[PDB]
Amino acid sequence: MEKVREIVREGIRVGNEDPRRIIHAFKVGLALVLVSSFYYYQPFGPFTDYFGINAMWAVMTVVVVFEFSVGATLGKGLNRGVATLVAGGLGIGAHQLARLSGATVEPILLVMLVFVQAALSTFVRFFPWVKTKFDYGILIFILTFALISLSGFRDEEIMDLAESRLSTVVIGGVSCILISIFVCPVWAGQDLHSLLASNFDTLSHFLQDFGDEYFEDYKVVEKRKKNLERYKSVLDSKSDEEALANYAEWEPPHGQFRFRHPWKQYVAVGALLRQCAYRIDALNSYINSDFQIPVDIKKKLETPLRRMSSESGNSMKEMSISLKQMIKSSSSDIHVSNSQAACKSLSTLLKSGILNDVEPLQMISLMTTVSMLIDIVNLTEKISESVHELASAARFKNKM
Amino acid sequence: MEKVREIVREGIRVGNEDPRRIIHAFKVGLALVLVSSFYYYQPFGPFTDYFGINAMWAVMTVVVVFEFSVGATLGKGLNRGVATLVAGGLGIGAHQLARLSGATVEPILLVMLVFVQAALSTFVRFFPWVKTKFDYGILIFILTFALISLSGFRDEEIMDLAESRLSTVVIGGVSCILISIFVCPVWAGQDLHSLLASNFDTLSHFLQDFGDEYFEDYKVVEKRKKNLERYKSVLDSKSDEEALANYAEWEPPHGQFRFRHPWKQYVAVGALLRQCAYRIDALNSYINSDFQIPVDIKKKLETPLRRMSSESGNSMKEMSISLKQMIKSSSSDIHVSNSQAACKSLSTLLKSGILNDVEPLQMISLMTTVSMLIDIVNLTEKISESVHELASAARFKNKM
Repeated sequence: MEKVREIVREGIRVGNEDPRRIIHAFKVGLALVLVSSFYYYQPFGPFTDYFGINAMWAVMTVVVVFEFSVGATLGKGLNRGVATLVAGGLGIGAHQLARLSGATVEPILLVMLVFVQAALSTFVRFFPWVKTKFDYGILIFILTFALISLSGFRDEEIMDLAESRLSTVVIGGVSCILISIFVCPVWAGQDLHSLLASNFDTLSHFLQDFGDEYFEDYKVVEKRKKNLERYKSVLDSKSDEEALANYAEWEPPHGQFRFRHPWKQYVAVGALLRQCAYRIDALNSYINSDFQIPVDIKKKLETPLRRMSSESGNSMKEMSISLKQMIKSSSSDIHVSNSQAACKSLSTLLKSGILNDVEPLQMISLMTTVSMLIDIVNLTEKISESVHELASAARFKNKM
Repeated sequence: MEKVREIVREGIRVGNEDPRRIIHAFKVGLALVLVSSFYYYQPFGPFTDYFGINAMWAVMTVVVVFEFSVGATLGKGLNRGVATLVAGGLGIGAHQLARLSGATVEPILLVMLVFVQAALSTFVRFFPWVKTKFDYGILIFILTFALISLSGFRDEEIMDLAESRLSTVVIGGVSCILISIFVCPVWAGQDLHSLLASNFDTLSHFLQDFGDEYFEDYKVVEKRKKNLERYKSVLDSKSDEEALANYAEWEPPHGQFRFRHPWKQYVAVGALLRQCAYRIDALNSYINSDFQIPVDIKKKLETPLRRMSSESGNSMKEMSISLKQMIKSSSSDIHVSNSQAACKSLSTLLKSGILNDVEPLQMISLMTTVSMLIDIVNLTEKISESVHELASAARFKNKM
């Protein structure tokens, strides 16, 4: 009974985290009901249905194809469709060849052919291109060829078997795609934009909180987590962006995403973000570290460091907005220009020999922190140029 | 014809990179031949085979289940088996209920039941636990329940259909597992140990080459790549280690890996490595950067930095050996003790005010580099303690 409480609480938090999960749970059931009802009531034409398993293969197609996003289901559906078509052609051809062979040398030749093409296809599944894009395609290639060949079906129930398999795959896939596109879409493109916006948000949060924390029982652990996990979720989000990009390259042009949309460049912006997160990780590890300088030595450099940190944080916040709501903004320009001014003023302040009363070890720590903030400022300028150009050249809402 | 050259060259390099890929390509074909031949020649008992599709489902099971590793195929096979068993029980029960309902209210109740359980299962597929371990299990749960229910099969061909599906899944899965275990195994545990060893190797390479490069037309780009990509492959290897760990938790106890083996701790060691790679990334970005100090200011600190870098590099090399060949070694202890001695001597050298003739900006760059090397030394000590304990407490070849 205790596990009932635990599991229903995990269910509650999963549902509250993203309600589109609940609507997708209903969409799967709607697809199953739709296909099954299509095959029960023969709507306009009762197919030949010589085998009696059409409903089986259609329900299995719908269950395996229907994924969360729209690009995911469209990719799986298109892979399954094309692979079934090609493997059906080769299955009919190979079976005609083996029937031309003889009557007893027929299973030997069929088994040899299945062995050859399954070996070649399993080896091709290791290539980088085919793996990143069309791995399910090669899987269904092997599946359908081995279906049409290695199944103990007669020589005249093959032209009908492949045709029925293709028809059923087409119907299940089309049902899946139409429901997933027209009911309550979950586009992978929007999810990528929103993931990048969330990452920008967490980095800006850390930068402001750091600017205020560098110069200062269970609440301590609360603050420590608020510093750690917030950025630590950016470092572990490369596979997620690389997945959403792949899923996004399949979708059709919906509202504000034209035909040719540069997803590779958005993954590049994500990589630049992750570089900023490397540097921020080093900064945090310098916050938590044991060896702590007295406060006044940091207070003598407080002003430029605080200005640099806060300005880069605000610039990342504005990039977050301009990536989420897809509205072309240009305030990051001002927020990065003032950052450059702060870095220059810090250089001129260091030229004054103010650091001639400090132990060399404290000099190591202090100079490391200054160098970190300078690096994050420059990287923020790079990301701002990248996003500004990527939006200007992609026709966002330039109206401001 | 040009694409023929290109594709056969990619095939050659993929084969030469890892020949176990070729042997696995042959293993898939051997599994298909084995199962098909088992179903053609009825070996000891010709099953009832009331539907005529047993060979289809067995070949499809083998094609979908058989993966590269041994843990991968064992996981997919066990998930498919258990999910088919449970969903078969529920399918028979639900169908008995719906037959008890009536004769015309039967399809309505069956469709409602399929909708309910497909919705609940699709929602459960989003949990973190079920997603990381048993997602294919829930997929086959939905598949088999919808097979037994939504297929237009009569009321008495259901007790036989589920039984035949379970039998066929069992035979295909057992064939896959036995071939994958007894022919030429590809253990995911060994692949994880070897991946960690490769990562350690690349980091040691960078540390030595950096120790020699910090103090110095197309060969320049060669050296630049040799610095960049070597460590840049460590940053992008979190999903791979996290995959091989999951695959490794399924395998049975083979030669030197006992029953309870701590894979979570090895993924933790991988994470520590990736922290060292963050710091190394900052170091490399300081190498390539435009603002370059004259050489003599670095030469005045050459000795301790060179000693620290080379000692930590050798220590990482010995950890690589002790992780690859699974032999318990303790030379990293000496190689980290001398590192601590170098760091202490560097502190005493800095206490001498030797840095009183240098511009503060050059001070920023120099002190940042010194702080980086100190951080990597300490992190190497942490990883060495972790691996030394993880090996001592797991009974490696302590004989040295």
